[PDB]
Amino acid sequence: STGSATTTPIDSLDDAYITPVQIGTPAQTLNLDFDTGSSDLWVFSSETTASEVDGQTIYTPSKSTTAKLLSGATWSISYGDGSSSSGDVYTDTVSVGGLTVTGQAVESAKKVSSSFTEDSTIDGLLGLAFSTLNTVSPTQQKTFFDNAKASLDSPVFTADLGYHAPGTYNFGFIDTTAYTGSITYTAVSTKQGFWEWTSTGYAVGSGTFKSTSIDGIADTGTTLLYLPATVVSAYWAQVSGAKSSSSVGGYVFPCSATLPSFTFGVGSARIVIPGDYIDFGPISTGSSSCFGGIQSSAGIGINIFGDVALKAAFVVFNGATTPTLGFASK
Repeated sequence: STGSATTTPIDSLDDAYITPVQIGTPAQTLNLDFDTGSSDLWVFSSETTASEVDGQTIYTPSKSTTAKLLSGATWSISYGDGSSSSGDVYTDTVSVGGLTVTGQAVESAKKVSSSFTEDSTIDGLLGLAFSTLNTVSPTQQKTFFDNAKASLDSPVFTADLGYHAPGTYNFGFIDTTAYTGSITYTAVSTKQGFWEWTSTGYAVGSGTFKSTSIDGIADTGTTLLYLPATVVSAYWAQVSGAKSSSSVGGYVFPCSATLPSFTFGVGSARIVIPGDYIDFGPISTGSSSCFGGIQSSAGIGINIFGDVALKAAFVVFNGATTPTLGFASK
């Protein structure tokens, strides 16, 4: 089997991407944030505290003839941005772009934190990291990809995120028309539960490439590119007037600037992030100070190749017995 679904930016900045997902019988379609940095499929639901729902589409298990309560199971998760959610668990039929999993754990939110409530466009998350990170207790549950893998034509999914435009998640096949050149594969460590790999270095604009190992995670659920402070300083030093602002929370730059590109290494290959991809707009409405798309990881504990980086590439998440990551230009 295979599946193929379009993923769409939630706003004009590409702050996140939503993909339609069918849950239950008859289908209930919710728009989920596919997140290669986490491993829970959770949804706004009929059980969510009513004051914490503000425009989202909800899953109502009592209207699904295939929903079954997973007795005793609870979940609770906290994300790197400080947000969180928790609740109970059902199993139900879940389909993404024509690909169907029966018995998928659907984690129903009873509580969500304010940033979820405040984002009316995201109905939940669909985690695509390794199942060792799943938070269901006392019986840990598998991700959608893990459940589908054995049935797929090939044990892979691909992320093809657009810049200010829709893109595609495919399951079970590699669309050879979706990229240019060849795909360069690189080793993955699953020891922290992430799609963790080592970039071979970077360049700023037309500058020379610096060969240096950068361990980080491929995370579709993070908006920006978070890298070591030395790398980020070298980038923003090429932008007149750019500075790190403690009051804003990162590097800002004059909105009148033209930003240089940023290149990262994948083995001997190179992925080029155009300068425009690094512009996240005014810090507040009407301001002439703009927020940068490359930020320091110094306070996280891990480097994060988020959407800014991933949307410059066609990315293969290879779930073979020994997982690997593939990157191609497009």
